[PDB]
Amino acid sequence: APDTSVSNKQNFSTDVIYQIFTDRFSDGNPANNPTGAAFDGTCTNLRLYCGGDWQGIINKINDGYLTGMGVTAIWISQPVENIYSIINYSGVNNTAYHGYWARDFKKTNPAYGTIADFQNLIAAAHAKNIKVIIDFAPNHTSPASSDQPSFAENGRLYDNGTLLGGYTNDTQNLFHHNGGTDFSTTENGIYKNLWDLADLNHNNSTVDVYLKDAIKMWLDLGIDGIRMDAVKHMPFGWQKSFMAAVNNYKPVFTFGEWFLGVNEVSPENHKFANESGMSLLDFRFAQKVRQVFRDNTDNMYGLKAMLEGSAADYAQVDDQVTFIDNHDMERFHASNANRRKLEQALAFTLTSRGVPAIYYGTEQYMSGGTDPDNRARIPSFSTSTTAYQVIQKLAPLRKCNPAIAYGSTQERWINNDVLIYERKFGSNVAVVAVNRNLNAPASISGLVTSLPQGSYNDVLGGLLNGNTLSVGSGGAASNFTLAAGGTAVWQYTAATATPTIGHVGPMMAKPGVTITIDGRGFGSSKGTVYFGTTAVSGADITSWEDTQIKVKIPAVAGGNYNIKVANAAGTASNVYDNFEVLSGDQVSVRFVVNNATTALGQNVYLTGSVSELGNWDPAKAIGPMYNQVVYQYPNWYYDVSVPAGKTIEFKFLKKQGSTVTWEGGSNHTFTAPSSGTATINVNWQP
Ligand SMILES: OC[C@H]1O[C@H](O[C@H]2[C@H](O)[C@@H](O)[C@@H](O)O[C@@H]2CO)[C@H](O)[C@@H](O)[C@@H]1O
Ligand SMILES: OC[C@H]1O[C@H](O[C@H]2[C@H](O)[C@@H](O)[C@@H](O)O[C@@H]2CO)[C@H](O)[C@@H](O)[C@@H]1O
Ligand SMILES: OC[C@H]1O[C@H](O[C@H]2[C@H](O)[C@@H](O)[C@@H](O)O[C@@H]2CO)[C@H](O)[C@@H](O)[C@@H]1O
Ligand SMILES: [Ca+2]
Ligand SMILES: [Ca+2]
Repeated sequence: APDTSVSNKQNFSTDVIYQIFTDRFSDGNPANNPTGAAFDGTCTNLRLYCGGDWQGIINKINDGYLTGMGVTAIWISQPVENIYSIINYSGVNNTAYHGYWARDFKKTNPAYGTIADFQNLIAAAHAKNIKVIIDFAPNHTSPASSDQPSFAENGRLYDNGTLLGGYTNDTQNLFHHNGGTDFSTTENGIYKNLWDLADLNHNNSTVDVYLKDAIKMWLDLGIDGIRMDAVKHMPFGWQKSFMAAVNNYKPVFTFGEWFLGVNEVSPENHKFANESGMSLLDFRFAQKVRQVFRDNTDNMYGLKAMLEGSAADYAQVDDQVTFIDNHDMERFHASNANRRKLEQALAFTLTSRGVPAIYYGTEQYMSGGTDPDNRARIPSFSTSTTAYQVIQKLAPLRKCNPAIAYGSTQERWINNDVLIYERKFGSNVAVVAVNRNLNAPASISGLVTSLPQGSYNDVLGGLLNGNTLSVGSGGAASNFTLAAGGTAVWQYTAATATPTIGHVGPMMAKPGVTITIDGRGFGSSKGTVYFGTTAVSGADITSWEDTQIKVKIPAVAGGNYNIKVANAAGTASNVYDNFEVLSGDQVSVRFVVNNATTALGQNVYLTGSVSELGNWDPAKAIGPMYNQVVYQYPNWYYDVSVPAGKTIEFKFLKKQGSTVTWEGGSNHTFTAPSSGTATINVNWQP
């Protein structure tokens, strides 16, 4: 199959994701609606169940609403079983309508539907070329009170109907009993509870194994992707070990939520995206898009900088999921605002690098403050709006113009209010002009592009006041006036003669796993795939087409590799980097070193004998380790993903900048568990 096929569970870059709050979309089956006090069929009370379900979704798929828009993937609420208690939060009654209050990850939330409902969901979707994504929220269970066990469901956790345990009398230590986080530090928000939610302890093997098993079911259920909740609140290492579980089994595109505020740029965030095994919701993109197009607290120069920066910061920028709003922010559209802004931001998003996500109702111009005001019921399924039409015209380009899906981004023209950018991939080009100024047109002269000589009609057909463009030789455009609030898309497509890799997934796996290589110009005859200098040909290459190749990772040493491909003629492609070859299956192991005192600005790190531990390369040591919560300085700790059942030699180090100090003595040693977790505790050797 081609890269664009619905069967591509590894690449979403050519897709357009439609984010749905199940409960708030469409009540296809009233029979499964909660009753009594948990229910409000008028959906006036935004904290109760309104009745939205899977059947409703299926109906919307079948009646052309989503397909009509050009949407090719839907992202739905966490489908596992939620607690049934109604929680009164100081007068206000609250239900688990959101799906974030898990009780059993092996069962469905019956308000949404049955396993059978879910299966039909996957079927209808698939039938219409739509991929399915779910929210998965393994950080916690539900709201608990350790000394008020009668509160809610005490954060109880079941394994397919079997009671594993509760928040009160947690002798098994399923949960954390460290208090509530003040979000003050990263360590702090990982090992404490989030508000009153029962924090799962991933270091407890039961918990560990349980979630790894739970996700496999859903995987087996046919899901196309995972959206991880609160990744900034779980252990990094655990999460990676979790990723390996998915990839080593049945890989699917996974992306996590790691909130960024305005003007926030976190290096922790980049590292996680680059090394975890998953990608993230592009908060940096969102925040900036809003500042520029919505709040007007930043200009084009600001957008441009986000674009160039993020391309540098993320090893796989094309894997970040962009959006203009979601369930955690106010709805982009403000009641009294010019709709053009929302239209422009959509256009921008749809034509920019990443995996675009559309918050349900956007195309309907829904307004609404923060939770739960941004979660109202979709008021109508009209395809007549301008936003509906914009998506309709643009979404499909991601499938037909790889410049949009995989191309680089380049600023061609810029001022405070205007932004002209080029997307390029192979023989494909896309040119987008945006004029944020809703009151002033702009004189555009000097625009130079990669488009072939000729005239180009606005892909939006002038819907947002775009115009035609005239490209002379040398790709220089002749002067034109860009309308106030103007938006235009111009493009050029053509066959790519040379093999060009546009994407790879998964990005981390053990040998023997099949990965997917997307792009163009691979030709029809099997060529060769290189992993570093290692050549792979013949049988291990399970499939080869012009746009997609499927190959098994060779049994090479755990490490980071560069991928490249050669066609049957020996022509090589561009390199795709940062691919991680796991040492084998992984386990999450907690390392603890005692009495590792440091000076200010000096941190302890971990290194060792496997690629998972950086192979003795200080520049690749794990850390800095933690020293507040679970263990107190001068005792440091850290949760790490390691090859399972392997005997590993390790050492700790103190780093300051790039200056390193090694632990004295001989290597510490240990053997990783075959499964579940473990805790190694040692003393720093001077
Ligand atoms: O001429 C090529 C030139 O085009 C763009 O420069 C624009 C500039 O952004 C506008 O603000 C205005 O000054 O017109 C210039 C064209 O004369 C590119 O931004 C620039 O890098 C490139 O050299
Ligand atoms: O919270 C982690 C913190 O640990 C390290 O600082 C030590 C410092 O070296 C000691 O002299 C002592 O005063 O306690 C500190 C930990 O609270 C790192 O130096 C620091 O950058 C890091 O954040
Ligand atoms: O370079 C690989 C080498 O790294 C580590 O050796 C350290 C040693 O432990 C330190 O005390 C200090 O002398 O720096 C050496 C770095 O060359 C591992 O201990 C060793 O096994 C490994 O081969
Ligand atoms: Ca229902
Ligand atoms: Ca946590």
